[PDB]
Amino acid sequence: TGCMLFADGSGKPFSAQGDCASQLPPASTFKIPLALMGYDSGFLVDEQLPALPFKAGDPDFLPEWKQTTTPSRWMTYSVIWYSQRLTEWLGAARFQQYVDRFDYGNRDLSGNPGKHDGLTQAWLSSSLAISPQEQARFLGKLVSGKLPVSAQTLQHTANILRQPDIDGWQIHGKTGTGYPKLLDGSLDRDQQIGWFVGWASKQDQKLIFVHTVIQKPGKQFASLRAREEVFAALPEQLKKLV
Amino acid sequence: TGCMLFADGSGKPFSAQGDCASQLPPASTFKIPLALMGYDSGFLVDEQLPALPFKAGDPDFLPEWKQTTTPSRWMTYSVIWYSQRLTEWLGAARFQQYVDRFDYGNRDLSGNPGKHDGLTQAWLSSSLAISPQEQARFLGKLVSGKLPVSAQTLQHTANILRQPDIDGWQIHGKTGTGYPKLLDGSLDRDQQIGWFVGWASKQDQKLIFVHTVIQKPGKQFASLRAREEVFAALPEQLKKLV
Repeated sequence: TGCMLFADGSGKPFSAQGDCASQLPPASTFKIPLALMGYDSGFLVDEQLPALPFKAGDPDFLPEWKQTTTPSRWMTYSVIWYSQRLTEWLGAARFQQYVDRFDYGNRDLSGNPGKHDGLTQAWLSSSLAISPQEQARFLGKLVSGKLPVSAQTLQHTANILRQPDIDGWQIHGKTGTGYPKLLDGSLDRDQQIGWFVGWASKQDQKLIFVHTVIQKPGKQFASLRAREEVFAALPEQLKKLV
Repeated sequence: TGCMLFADGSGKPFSAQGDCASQLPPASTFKIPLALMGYDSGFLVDEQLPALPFKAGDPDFLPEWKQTTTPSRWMTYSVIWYSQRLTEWLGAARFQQYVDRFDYGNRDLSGNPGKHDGLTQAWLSSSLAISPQEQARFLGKLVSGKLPVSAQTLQHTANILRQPDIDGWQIHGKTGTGYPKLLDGSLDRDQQIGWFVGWASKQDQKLIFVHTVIQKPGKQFASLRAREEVFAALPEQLKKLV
């Protein structure tokens, strides 16, 4: 149920291979719509600011989460507590308004059943789910100026999301790792979902790309195998585009 | 023993307070002339490349040194093994040519006595020493286009060395932590030296700054008290400049 999708500027797919229509947890790729919310509302200033400190009681699953994070470091080490700091500040009403206006996947931010912690846990392998097709559509709106955000919100989001170049092409992307909410795809499987979503630009020309890796955990991180495979197969799509 | 120096565009000091003329180990601030050597020669490609891996046998004093380092990560966590990778690649002859043409402090790259390891250990509290005055003079040449490097070498160096802004001004800076000689042959006085060197910029207008903190070691580094003090005392100098 893995997938490699390549879409144009508008977000229209032209090459989709595998399970490109099934909805999956967005995991840390939801940091893309969050970077826009954060810059549009004013929570996030730029790439360096705000530098929020780690507090006792914040999730410390990865050692790189244990220090002061900036929006640049947030994107890099997928610091979940920095995303919760942003959402708690926005409020559940604004969060939902943004997720609705962004038309983000299933738009379900109710979270886990019972405990109504949707505000800080919706993207964390629960209520929210996006299909690789929908992700490309979303990415296509932010790259086309279709989302209700400013140029500088798009530029700050781009900067913190920037990846190594390919010739004259500017790569912007984000990795994500999540598990399907119990059985919301094809029964209990305990399979990792790797995500490598983003776009590539070279003046006028732009190209969206979405890739998923479905695997049993072991030796390689699902999302790092996704990032690798995109960088392998990208130059041909760029060449095809020119 | 400590010092707070503010210089103009050319590198000419206009305010110097404390020991601004004594030569001190440059420590990790030598990563500024190294970023220029690396970009001029072609060892360093940009801010993302090369992403060199950590190898068994490389100094692992700080945990942040233990992974794959890029030139952006090199500057931030002061990764010394990434500087040695660059110098080993340049050769001692080119290294010396650059240190001479840059007129960097005492220009002594002989290293520790007996050991012969000047190539990878010269700036690491040994042979090499620069005075806060000389540092400002050097910084003034790179900011004025006086050094024999390209515009893009200066821009890549600026990018990896960037800091949070102040009211429209662009801050570029580097922290350093070293130790002086106690006179016993080549000893270590245990008077930890903190450094915060760099420049501020708003269109035509530029301003160099050099600061040292001399203190007995503690839980945290002397250089973080230097960076803090520069950001406190900089807006007045910028206001004075306008």
